[PDB]
Amino acid sequence: GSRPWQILSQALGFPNYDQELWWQNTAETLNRVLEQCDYSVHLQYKYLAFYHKYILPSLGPFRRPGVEPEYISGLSHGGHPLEISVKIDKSKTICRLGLQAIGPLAGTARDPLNSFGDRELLKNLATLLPHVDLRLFDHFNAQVGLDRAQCAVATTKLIKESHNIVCTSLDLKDGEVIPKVYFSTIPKGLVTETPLFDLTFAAIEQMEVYHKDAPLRTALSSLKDFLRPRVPTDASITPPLTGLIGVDCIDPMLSRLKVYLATFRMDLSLIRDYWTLGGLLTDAGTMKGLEMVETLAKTLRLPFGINYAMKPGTAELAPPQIYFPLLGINDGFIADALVEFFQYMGWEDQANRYKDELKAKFPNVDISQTKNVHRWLGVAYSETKGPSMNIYYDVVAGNV
Amino acid sequence: RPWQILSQALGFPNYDQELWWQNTAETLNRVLEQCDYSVHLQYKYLAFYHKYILPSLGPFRRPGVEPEYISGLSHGGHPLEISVKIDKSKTICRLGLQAIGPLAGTARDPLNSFGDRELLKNLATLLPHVDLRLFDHFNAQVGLDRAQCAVATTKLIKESHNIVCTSLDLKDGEVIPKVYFSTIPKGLVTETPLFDLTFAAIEQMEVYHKDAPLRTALSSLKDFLRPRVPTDASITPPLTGLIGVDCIDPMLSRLKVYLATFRMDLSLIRDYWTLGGLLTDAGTMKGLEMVETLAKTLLPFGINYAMKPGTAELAPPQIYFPLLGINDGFIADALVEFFQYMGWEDQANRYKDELKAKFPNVDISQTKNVHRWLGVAYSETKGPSMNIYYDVVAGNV
Amino acid sequence: RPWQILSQALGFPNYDQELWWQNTAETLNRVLEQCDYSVHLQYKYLAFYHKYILPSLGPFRRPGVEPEYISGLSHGGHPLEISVKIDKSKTICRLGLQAIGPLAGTARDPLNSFGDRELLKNLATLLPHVDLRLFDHFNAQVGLDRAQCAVATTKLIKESHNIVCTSLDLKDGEVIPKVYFSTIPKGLVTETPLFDLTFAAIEQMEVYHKDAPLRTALSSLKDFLRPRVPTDASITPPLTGLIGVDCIDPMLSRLKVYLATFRMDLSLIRDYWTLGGLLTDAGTMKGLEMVETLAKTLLPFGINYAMKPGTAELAPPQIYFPLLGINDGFIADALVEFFQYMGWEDQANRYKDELKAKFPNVDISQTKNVHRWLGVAYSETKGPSMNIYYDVVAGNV
Amino acid sequence: GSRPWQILSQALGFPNYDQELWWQNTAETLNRVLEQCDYSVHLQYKYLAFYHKYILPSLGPFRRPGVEPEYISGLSHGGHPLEISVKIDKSKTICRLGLQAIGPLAGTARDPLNSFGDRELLKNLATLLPHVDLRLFDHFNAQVGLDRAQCAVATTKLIKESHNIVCTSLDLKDGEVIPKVYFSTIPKGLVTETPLFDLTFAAIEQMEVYHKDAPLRTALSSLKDFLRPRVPTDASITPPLTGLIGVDCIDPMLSRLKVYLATFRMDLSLIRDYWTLGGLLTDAGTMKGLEMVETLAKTLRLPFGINYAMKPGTAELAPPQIYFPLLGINDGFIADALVEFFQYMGWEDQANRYKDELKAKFPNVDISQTKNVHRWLGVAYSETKGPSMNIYYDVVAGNV
Ligand SMILES: O=c1c(-c2ccc(O)cc2)coc2cc(O)cc(O)c12
Ligand SMILES: O=c1c(-c2ccc(O)cc2)coc2cc(O)cc(O)c12
Ligand SMILES: CC(C)=CCSP(=O)(O)OP(=O)(O)O
Ligand SMILES: CC(C)=CCSP(=O)(O)OP(=O)(O)O
Ligand SMILES: CC(C)=CCSP(=O)(O)OP(=O)(O)O
Ligand SMILES: CC(C)=CCSP(=O)(O)OP(=O)(O)O
Repeated sequence: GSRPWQILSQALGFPNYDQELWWQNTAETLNRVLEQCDYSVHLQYKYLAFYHKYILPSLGPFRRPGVEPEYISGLSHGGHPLEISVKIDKSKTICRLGLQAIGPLAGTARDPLNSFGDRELLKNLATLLPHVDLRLFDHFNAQVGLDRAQCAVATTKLIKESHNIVCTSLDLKDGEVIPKVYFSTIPKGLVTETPLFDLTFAAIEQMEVYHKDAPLRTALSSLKDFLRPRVPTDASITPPLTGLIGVDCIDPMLSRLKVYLATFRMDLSLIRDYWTLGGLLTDAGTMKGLEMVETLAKTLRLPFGINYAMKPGTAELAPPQIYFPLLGINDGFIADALVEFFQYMGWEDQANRYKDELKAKFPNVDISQTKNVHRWLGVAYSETKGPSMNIYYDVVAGNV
Repeated sequence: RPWQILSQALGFPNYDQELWWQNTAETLNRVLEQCDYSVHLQYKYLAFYHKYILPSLGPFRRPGVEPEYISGLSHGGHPLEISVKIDKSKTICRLGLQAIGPLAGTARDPLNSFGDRELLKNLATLLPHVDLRLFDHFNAQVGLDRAQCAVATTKLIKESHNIVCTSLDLKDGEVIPKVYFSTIPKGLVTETPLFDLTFAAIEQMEVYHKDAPLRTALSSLKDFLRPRVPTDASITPPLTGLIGVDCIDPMLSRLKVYLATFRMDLSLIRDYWTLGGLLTDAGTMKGLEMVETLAKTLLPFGINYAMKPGTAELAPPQIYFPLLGINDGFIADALVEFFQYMGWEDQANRYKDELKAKFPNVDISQTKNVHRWLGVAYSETKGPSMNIYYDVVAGNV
Repeated sequence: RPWQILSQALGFPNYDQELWWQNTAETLNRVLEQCDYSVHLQYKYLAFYHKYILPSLGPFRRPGVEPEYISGLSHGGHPLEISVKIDKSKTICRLGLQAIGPLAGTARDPLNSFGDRELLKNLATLLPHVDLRLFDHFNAQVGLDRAQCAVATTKLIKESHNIVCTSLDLKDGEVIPKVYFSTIPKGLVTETPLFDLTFAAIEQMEVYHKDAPLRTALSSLKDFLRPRVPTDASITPPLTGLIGVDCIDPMLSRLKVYLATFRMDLSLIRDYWTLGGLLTDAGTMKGLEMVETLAKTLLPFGINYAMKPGTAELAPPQIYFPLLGINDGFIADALVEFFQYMGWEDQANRYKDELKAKFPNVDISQTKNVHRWLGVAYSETKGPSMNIYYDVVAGNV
Repeated sequence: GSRPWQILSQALGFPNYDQELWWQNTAETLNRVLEQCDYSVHLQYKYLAFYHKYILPSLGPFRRPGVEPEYISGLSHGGHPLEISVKIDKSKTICRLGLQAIGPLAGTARDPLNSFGDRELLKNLATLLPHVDLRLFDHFNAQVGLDRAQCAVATTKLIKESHNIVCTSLDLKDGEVIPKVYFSTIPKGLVTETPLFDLTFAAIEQMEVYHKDAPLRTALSSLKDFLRPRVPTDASITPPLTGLIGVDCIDPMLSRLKVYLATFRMDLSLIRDYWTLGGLLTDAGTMKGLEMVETLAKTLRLPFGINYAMKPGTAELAPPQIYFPLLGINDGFIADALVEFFQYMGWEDQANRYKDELKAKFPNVDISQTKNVHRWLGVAYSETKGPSMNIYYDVVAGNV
């Protein structure tokens, strides 16, 4: 074999069998994705070599028949802590990895919520890459992380696939790796009996960048005003709820702060509410995006996601990105739906390639028979940037 | 003896680790013996030191092997001190170190930003009561990105290329970690006043927002400190140079603000000790007499103001006197005197022979590096205590 | 207690290591206590077990986690046994294991060819008197390449996918390693007779070429064995199934040739014990009485013929009786009787209560897996001894 | 930078600073060598990725001003345990790595002769590559390796750069890695007070393959007859001497057994003696090779090497390969000499490229000013194969 994923297997081997299995169920797909997004051969090697060295050991054991890990991830259908996404727009497609870095004691008494692995991987990325910044990670780990006794209590109140506090994504963009993290607010909520809204914004308002950026303060103030009468005021875990805080692991003054809502109910009137922030936003751009999202929902179990991204130095809220949950829906149907949507958008080249490229991404499964390979679809509209489509795959479900 | 047994049972992953052991483990075991730790605790702490501390210490600086990272914790550049905390009843052993990352002091890690947290992570899975939330809070507020670390290394001596240090109290039968964060790099690189960036980091703590007594304590301390430390960006000691916390539940953790200064005379002892005349009670004045006597009987001076959630009132600080450059035999004789003055006759009688036995490779009458620091304190609750910091490597080479 | 102290001081790198400790360390500490090892040696051996053995043991097989490699050393597939060597004066503790490589039992390492030597390498830098030359000699003569290992796995049960095993004697205050190499895989894959490949490997040893007495001993043994083991390639027990050496200076090392057989009756005990009537002295006959009595009082049977450089004459072998399937309480009562017969009254009186205390989680009256083997020997020099092999995991779950 | 050596630095980083330094002083050169030998981009990645993972940690500390390792190698001028060679013939050029795998206690009381590192690396290569075989390694480690007390004595009788028992080469051929090892006989000789000839052949005659291969026995018998009256009969370490035994780490029945002589004296009458084995070989091929070697020596401190390679199933001895030592001779001169020799051989393409490619291999040093970059030149003639030129470089001396 002389494709990059094969050459790297040959050159590098595996320290253990779980890493081997992770490679044999993910790396071909990942190489295919990078080829399909028009990454040069040299970036295909860069990213696959990076994946081998940094990501495979972070993925822990490979859950399979007869071997049941101590730690079960909610990132995927089979309990594997891995997802692969593509972000599609007019001009280009970029690849992103999503995971949870599993510590060697994760899911046991010494580490019940897998509290250490993601920071360890980030520290290793910090000596690898000059632009990686840990300050926001550490701030939120301080504010929503829990001690061992509190993690043990959280595990009594959570199903096994939700024994987590954090997760990591890595954008493979511009020849670089750009890490981002998401912290769950649910375990602190449950353990402290504090409303999720309160502990989320209490955490955000202690950021150093919040204390010296009036615009971010103003934008956050606008978001709280929208969310306060929509999310619970009490301590309950009920929808819509503020379930994740996201940061970029870069200079705090440039990092996007994200507040992620989780909810089960969605219709056209809820879309509009979320997208326009209950009529706060009315410009042409906003309204053009709304139409797009509506059209997507017509064309097409996990909660929906609504993610409000805010950047220091911007006072006004933008529309959120909306996450459609696709678990349990047929992957052939979804592919047909995505083609239709791409036609609607005028992205005729994406439309013509989507199906073929999908089958080629997952050559060991019949896509037309699966319902768990497409797991999420995010849709976004931007200023100074256009419309975007994020497609999240359960790469392992696409391989076994 | 336990240090020898563990060496036989465990060996060493590499030669630097072996040299570290050979230059410190015998001394540690002696200290632990002298302090009346049981044999099972001597094993406990020495096994712990082997597995967790040895790899954290980096290379062992020695003739012909100049490491990339040089520590200001000792005279030879070694990132280790062993200290004792003495009161009348008992003596407690403590380790002070800098956990050295494998790229420390090179362009990928100019200020050794990662090794202490790595060590602390291993402790959090070892020990049930270790809590990293205050670490992570202050690492967020005074940590720097790579480019900023690189700038700071151009404006600071080799021995000050650090942001954090770790201490481990070998108390009761537990390991109790604490950490200090240095404010200087961030202040240098941001050209922010140390006073402002210190108190900003603290005012953003979760516990500060939760606890009215802590807030009251800190406003008295800012009042006291504001006029005495610089208002602009410079490094003009006296200055707020470190922030210390305990790696415990944030609500129990002491918060420590350390001033560094190069001037101490009777006027300034009085001023630091009493918070400018704020504290006038007999307990305070008894501690002041102590400190005055100590200074009569005998690196910047240190003043450490410590506060706890729950308590609105400030207490006298701990004062640190550097001992570098002063004969170690004179120091011992002076401490015997001072111990006699306190009425700690048993500590007076054993101090000098037990010291010689800690450092059998050296002549304490001819050395000037072995006692590096002395800290002195008085609390209403616990009473008087004295902290003696040894350059264990200098006491073994 | 030392096993608890070391757990507190060291923790665990991973959960499998923790489960190994939790299922074996308490028992080990008990054995070491019962054998009158000092506390400092209990620490020595337990610290060693933590650092060197735990990572060598691989995953801990348990419900829902089926490892890729399954060991024939115990009933649950765990690659560990603890054994005692009892004589009248004293009792010695020994560990038996298979060091599991991280790809063991998969296509990149089908017969676990590498983990034991890796462990042995770590011991050679730990311990001054460890010598790997006989290891390397027999690993050269009976080891296999990847493709051959893969063929052997198609012709052998899961529990026999191994070429080597390691034992560690906790003797005096030292760790003394020995290893056994299995001849079956090479014989299966090469379709060579076990007898020929066994004696070929041995005749190529450096020490064999150097030492005329060893050569004399071995020709008597080949004479004895040639007619009793197969001449063609088959696996027809009785067969020369293992070669054992000590990891010491080749000139001191015992060379052991182990027969495995499924038939033992009074005729065959006599034949194996006396080397077909070759050994007729009173010492031999006294040992035979012992073995006959043992077998009256109470997996293949084992016969281990041991030879030393320097000695021309063969000695009676050690005979191994498997105990799998027999009540552990009956076994204890039978051993008490047999100990009384030997006049080891002190061992008779304490054997059963000390056993229950080794394995407090089990009822020995209801178990059949805990005693796995019994070995018995008699030497002119050292006298009678008995080796009892426990499935420590089975005694703890 | 988008060359493979740069991309891999970017993707992989370094676990420690010595590995970083090894990379910054070797990897560019190694990439250049692979490019120059017409290795595809995919093999350039395969080998550089292999080098990063397996070789960099094996190389120990990077000896440099202010940092003096405990273990000093004789493989190179600066004490670095690394060499890079090219084997040149009519049709092709292949790259080879030579090293000593340094253990973490090498050169101290627990490991005075660096006795463990090379086997550890080989075991890791054995799970990486299906064709790697450890049986011959283990045989010779058994026969010429020493216990710790014996290694400590050896170190009292050897200069610091000769505190070794073994070294490893890795041929980067046909898209694979083919390991070979060389065991020194000197430490066992010194410690046991045994003649080097005796302990060399005693070791060889105990090989399992020797016991079942009459041809190898016959060929060895012919070599002993040649060497017996030429090398010492006593225990002295004097020339010519049998100083290394070499094996290939492959199926024993296919591995070439090598006996390496070290000597300081060489002239045309000694060349002929070694090459023809004192007149044992007289065929046309032999005599044509002799002429080549003579011509090379005319065109042009370490000992010369003479390496007799024997394969199971061949009864007759072939001519040895002859190693010319080049340390201390000007590297510009050597380059001019090699061009002349290549012209003589009719290898006009090699002749025209040699100088330019050399400067391009070592872009941070002026080659015309150095005398330690070319360290050895081996010359060989074969049956079923032709003439060969092996050029060994002190890559670190070419970089600092
Ligand atoms: O996967 C989960 C689960 C979940 C629910 C049922 C399952 O069987 C497994 C996971 C719950 O909350 C989430 C919330 C999210 O934002 C994303 C998720 O993937 C999950
Ligand atoms: O490098 C050495 C040295 C040696 C001699 C003097 C030095 O300063 C360094 C190495 C001696 O024997 C060899 C013998 C060899 O076959 C190859 C070598 O590279 C060496
Ligand atoms: C954790 C989940 C399910 C979604 C967040 S992705 P995301 O952070 O990458 O959002 P972007 O597409 O980067 O804007
Ligand atoms: C010189 C340094 C790093 C710190 C002084 S704080 P300390 O912890 O050593 O003193 P206490 O333990 O709090 O008594
Ligand atoms: C069942 C196995 C692997 C070996 C029997 S040999 P042994 O070493 O355990 O017996 P001795 O120690 O030599 O008395
Ligand atoms: C160790 C030394 C100096 C030379 C031997 S190389 P070598 O084994 O690679 O010989 P080949 O060119 O492979 O035939």
